[PDB]
Amino acid sequence: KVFGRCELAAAMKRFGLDNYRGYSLGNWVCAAKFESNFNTQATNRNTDGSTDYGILQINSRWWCNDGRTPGSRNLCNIPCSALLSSDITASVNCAKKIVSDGNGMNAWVAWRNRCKGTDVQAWIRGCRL
Repeated sequence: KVFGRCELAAAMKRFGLDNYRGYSLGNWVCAAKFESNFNTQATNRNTDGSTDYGILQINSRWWCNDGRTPGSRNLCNIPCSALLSSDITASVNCAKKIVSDGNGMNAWVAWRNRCKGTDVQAWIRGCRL
C-alpha cells in the first residue's frame, strides 16, 4: 500500500508518534517519505546481508527476523514480512522501540541526511489532524 501524505500523517498521529520521544509528526512523515516513499512493501538489501523492510525501512540485523540474516537479534520480536503489511501497526510499534534505543531518529540515515534540521512541519501542512 502506498500511503498518501496526510493519510499516513493521521495514521501515525492515531498511533501516538506525534512528539513521541520529542519528535514531532513532521519528522516521522519525512522519514517515511525518504526511506520508502510511503510504500509499505519497500525492501532494500544492505551490503552486510541484512535487509530493510517497510515504510520505515527497519533492518533485519537487529529488529526483525527474516530467516536469512545470520546473527540477527529480532528485538521487536516479529517476522520481517509483518512490516510490509498495509496495516502499519507493527512498523510503528517497532519504530518506537528503535527511536528509544538511545540514538533517537539518527537510526534512520535518510532522516539524518534529509530531514534533520529542515522545516519538517511542511510535511504535515494542509492535513486535517
